Amino acid sequence: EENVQEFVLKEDCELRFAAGDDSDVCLELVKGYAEIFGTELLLNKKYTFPAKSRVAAFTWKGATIELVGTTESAYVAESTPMVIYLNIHAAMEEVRKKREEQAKAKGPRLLLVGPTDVGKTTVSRILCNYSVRQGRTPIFVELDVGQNSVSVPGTVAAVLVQKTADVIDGFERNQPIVFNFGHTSPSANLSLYEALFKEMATTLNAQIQENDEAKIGGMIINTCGWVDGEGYKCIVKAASAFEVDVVIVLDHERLYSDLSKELPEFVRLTHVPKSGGVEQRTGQIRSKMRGENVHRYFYGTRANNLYPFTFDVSFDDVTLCKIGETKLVIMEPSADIKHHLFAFSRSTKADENVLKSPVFGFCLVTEVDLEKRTMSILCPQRTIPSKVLVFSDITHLD
Ligand SMILES: Nc1ncnc2c1ncn2[C@@H]1O[C@H](COP(=O)(O)OP(=O)(O)NP(=O)(O)O)[C@@H](O)[C@H]1O
Ligand SMILES: [Mg+2]
Repeated sequence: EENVQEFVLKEDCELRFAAGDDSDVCLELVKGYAEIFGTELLLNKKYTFPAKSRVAAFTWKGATIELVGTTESAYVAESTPMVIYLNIHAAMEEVRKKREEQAKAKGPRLLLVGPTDVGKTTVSRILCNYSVRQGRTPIFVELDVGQNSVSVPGTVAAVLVQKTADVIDGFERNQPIVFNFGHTSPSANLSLYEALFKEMATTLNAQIQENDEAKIGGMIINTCGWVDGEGYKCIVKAASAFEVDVVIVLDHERLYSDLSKELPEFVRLTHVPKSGGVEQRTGQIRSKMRGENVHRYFYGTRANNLYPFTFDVSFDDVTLCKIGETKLVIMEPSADIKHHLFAFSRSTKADENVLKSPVFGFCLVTEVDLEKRTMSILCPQRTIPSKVLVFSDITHLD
């Protein structure tokens, strides 16, 4: 945390680096202009990245960048797909302008698809940032229940993006619409997963009728990496449910070939390569990452800490329930709920409505005292926002 590496980037180059397993890396742009996944860097601002961060700082015009601290790897790459990503943004904006002159105008809807670790989340981040920098407010839709960049694992979620991502923390999640799926993969309950994203689409369609900026902002929709078997059919159903105009396939020629023959002819399908900077991650690291996501939901980040409450709740004061493949079941408080997330349902009653109701948020059950009929929960707020708690199979040791 003291030794220094200096890099000169020519136009259209990016510095790719990974922080050591053991320490922070601090990046500073010292000359020119640069961006990290679409967010512009401020000249001479010091950006501190935590252990194991994997980052690319790209420049359109040329830049000089300093890194302070131990890196596992740091090199300048001279060939990237960045112009491709920019041209996708450019095309979307063109569509917005055309529909604005025709008109309230509906923004383009883009579905990003492809297998795991082709940079789908990063590309969605770049596209959302570019939209924001264009003065638009797109809706980012997260359909990946495993690796979710909006809420905890086991959710389908959407958020109006009004500010570029923080280079370190990612997007500010200002009042997301969140549905509790309750599993880390769609395969655990396919019919529910489909019902949820269709409910999401319906909800969003009504929301944007009341908000013209969001309506023309359009949608950038991230799917999970499940592209084979039933995962393929989910992509097709998502494209239909969200009425997408554009499908971007990342690094999967077969999937691109299949969708070309299946999607309605009006849908523009674009195949794009993955960046050579994308890290291929193991199941083990993916699991640790879901864990860190849960931790972040309650405790926030090093930049912006959250201070969650720990208090006891009487089993007389709540109803516990679980979905599933369609039926709600009332759960009797038990030892087996310990370590599980529960969602605070927006439905006032534990009835048919829970299934299609969004949630206020989550709590984590840390202890269960069956004798006293109480549980200890970790919760974002001082009191529970709902008396209806919906089971999630996602567990976390805090
Ligand atoms: N051009 C790049 N240079 C360096 N690192 C990158 C680059 N693009 C992506 N990464 C990093 O590689 C990792 C994987 O990127 P990500 O966009 O999450 O892939 P993904 O396809 O969404 N993976 P998943 O959805 O979990 O199957 C993250 O740490 C990114 O920050
Ligand atoms: Mg992803």
